[PDB]
Amino acid sequence: VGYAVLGGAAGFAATALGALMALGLRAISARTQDAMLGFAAGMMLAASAFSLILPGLDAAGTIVGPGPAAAAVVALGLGLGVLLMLGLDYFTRVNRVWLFVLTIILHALPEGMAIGVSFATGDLRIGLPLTSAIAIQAVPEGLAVALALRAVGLPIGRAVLVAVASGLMAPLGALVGVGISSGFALAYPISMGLAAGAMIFVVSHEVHETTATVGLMAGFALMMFLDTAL
Repeated sequence: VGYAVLGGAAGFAATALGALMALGLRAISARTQDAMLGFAAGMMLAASAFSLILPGLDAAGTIVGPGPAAAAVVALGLGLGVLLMLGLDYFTRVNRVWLFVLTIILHALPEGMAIGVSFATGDLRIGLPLTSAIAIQAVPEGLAVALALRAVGLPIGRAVLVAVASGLMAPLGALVGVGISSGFALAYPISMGLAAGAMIFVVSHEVHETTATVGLMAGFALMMFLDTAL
């Protein structure tokens, strides 16, 4: 649980840094924003593929067996996660700003949850790549969040403040992750699949298409590297 708390803290720190760069930038081009959001989306997609689905398939493979029951566990967890983020996306001037904040929070939930779930078995080979990747994507997402809050009408100070506070969803999401992943033996792969599907829904809601494609591939590739090296 401690390593997951440190991971969520790294998420909030990265989001805070990216948010603080907006104090100096104030505004950015559409190509830069699309490239950053595509980069983060690719990092999150490949993070769902290689850092959540597959390690959960291995864990359920050692808990249940090599048969299709493990893939059934992970897959059902994934469907439950997609259904969860779908329900959250359905059931939910200054009001528009609040809606933007809510969208940011629901975006940042499955990533903290991904950290906490990934640090359930204590394996650094599972948690470290996903956590580091979530910080690396969290910097441009903090920047884009602050700049987007400034473009809608908030001063750059208020926007950076709301962005830094939006980074607090990663630690809370991590506590939820270790909460749902440490109940029983099957809770770990089910939670891996759940976080994977939740993040796939979020990035599906987050995906000048050429530039965004350059970022998407650029950090899908980055991400495969992080999973291979760590």
